[PDB]
Amino acid sequence: PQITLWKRPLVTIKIGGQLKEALLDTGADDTVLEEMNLPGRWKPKMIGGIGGFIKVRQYDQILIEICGHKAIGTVLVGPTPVNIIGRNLLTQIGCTLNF
Amino acid sequence: PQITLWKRPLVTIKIGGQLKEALLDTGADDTVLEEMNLPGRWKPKMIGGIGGFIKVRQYDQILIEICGHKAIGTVLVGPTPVNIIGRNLLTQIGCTLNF
Ligand SMILES: COC(=O)NC1(C(=O)N[C@@H](Cc2ccccc2)[C@@H](O)C[C@H](Cc2ccccc2)NC(=O)O[C@H]2CO[C@H]3OCC[C@H]32)CCCC1
Repeated sequence: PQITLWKRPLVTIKIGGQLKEALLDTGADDTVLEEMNLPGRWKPKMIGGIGGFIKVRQYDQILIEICGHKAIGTVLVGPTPVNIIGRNLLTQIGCTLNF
Repeated sequence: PQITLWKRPLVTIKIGGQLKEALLDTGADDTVLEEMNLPGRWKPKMIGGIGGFIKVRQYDQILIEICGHKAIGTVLVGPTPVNIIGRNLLTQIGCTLNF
């Protein structure tokens, strides 16, 4: 589909058996989700944004369904205020900016 | 044009007569540029992203050309790590997400 930018581009995602709302963010290198208890191993990471850095847990080869489009990649989990879908997964669903 | 997301969607912008590189950022409500001298009046403001808040100077009704498309809107200037073009200007140049 096509998503205008009058409002935040929030869509429904499915991860780890749960439905969530997430922001399609062309300005995010990585996908960063609000605190959730995913199974398996992880590695610590620090990611920077406007204002500074936050600590997150890096999970690899995680499946996420974004508006029915599946993507498999790295998912970071930590104290983010909004679920963010980043370019690592947006590329996999064929997402483009168009003007 | 159509922009894929395998790389950061960086474009050349012109503001205050000066060229700069900036990030097309669907995850930003607002446009935030690195410290620079802009003509006209400004008001102090604060904006919060990942990591915390930063102090910015808000310039309203500023001419800015983004990848050949002209916009006139609010620009925030402050210690941002990257020049980011947010949805307030992305809507003016007719930008949408598509997948
Ligand atoms: C390298 O990849 C990343 O940096 N990605 C992260 C990231 O911060 N990216 C930035 C762009 C960015 C920032 C700094 C350096 C390079 C690129 C935005 O794309 C996403 C945030 C999300 C957010 C919404 C609400 C509240 C807090 C946070 N938007 C944001 O700060 O916007 C500002 C400006 O407008 C305002 O609206 C929203 C808040 C205001 C870092 C980790 C994950 C995301």
